[PDB]
Amino acid sequence: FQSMKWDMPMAYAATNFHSEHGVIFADKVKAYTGGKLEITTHPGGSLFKGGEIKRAVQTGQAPIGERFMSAHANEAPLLGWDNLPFLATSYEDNDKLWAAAKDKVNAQLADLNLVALYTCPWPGQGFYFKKEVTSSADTQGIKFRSYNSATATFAKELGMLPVQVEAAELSQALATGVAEAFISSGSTGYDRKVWEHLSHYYKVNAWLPRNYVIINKGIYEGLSDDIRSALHKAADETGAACAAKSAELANWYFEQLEANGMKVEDAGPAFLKELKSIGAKMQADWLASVGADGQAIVDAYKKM
Ligand SMILES: O=C1CC[C@@H](C(=O)O)N1
Ligand SMILES: [Cl-]
Repeated sequence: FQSMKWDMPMAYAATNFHSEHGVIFADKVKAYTGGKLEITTHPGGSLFKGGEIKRAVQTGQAPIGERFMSAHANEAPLLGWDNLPFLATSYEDNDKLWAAAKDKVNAQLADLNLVALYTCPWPGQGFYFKKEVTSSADTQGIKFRSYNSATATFAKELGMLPVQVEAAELSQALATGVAEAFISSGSTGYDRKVWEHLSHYYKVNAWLPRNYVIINKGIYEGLSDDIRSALHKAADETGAACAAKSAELANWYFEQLEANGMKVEDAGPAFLKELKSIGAKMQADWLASVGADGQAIVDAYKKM
């Protein structure tokens, strides 16, 4: 029996729900192609690290992969749509925002030699610290782990000192004092056992950024018709299942952080007001960088 074999690099822990859904996707592709396409995922950055996956897929070093594409918004600012703070703070609203951004993002991805087969939101983003934080007076000079330009910008507005670290390297960065604070979901704090190093999480749910499963555009264009439709069928089903799993686990992760000794609370009123002011500035900066396209996306979203 003849079959194509593809390696699919992914950046997050093997037991993170995104990675598990990569395997679900591969199983569906194998079934729906009658065995003709067998995908093996490589989670945890074990084949290509997170910072390498986009280029690997663009050049065909890997045919398919998963990447958190807002970590490439410096090259393509439209990819920052999913880090606009306080714009879409629920799963339902994030789906509407993706619906408003999809055509423009698909066009931008094509210009980068990529096709996104499915995407999936992480849970809402909040702040991890090693101490109580009630205002930006408490955050001045704290070393911070960013995961993209938007989180680095947010950190700088709070007077923190950001450096980018991929999730697979986050535990060691915390253990060695590279950072004492970061923005992420409850999911990544759990997967990286961050209670070993930090004490507080503030549940802001400021945005729901997405992973994307991307395929090399030349490979996609050259696939047999049946293989291509099977990939899309598998992708649609996986994207639905992954987003359901993400939402089902969101609050469970918080309970796990608490069970391991962390203080998990909403941001205080003074702190939240600062975060919302910074978020408005970041949304204005994004709109200036993307221009009319950004105005169109936000308007289309608000009409839904
Ligand atoms: O919730 C999230 C967003 C990206 C990823 C991270 O911290 O790297 N976890
Ligand atoms: Cl569970």
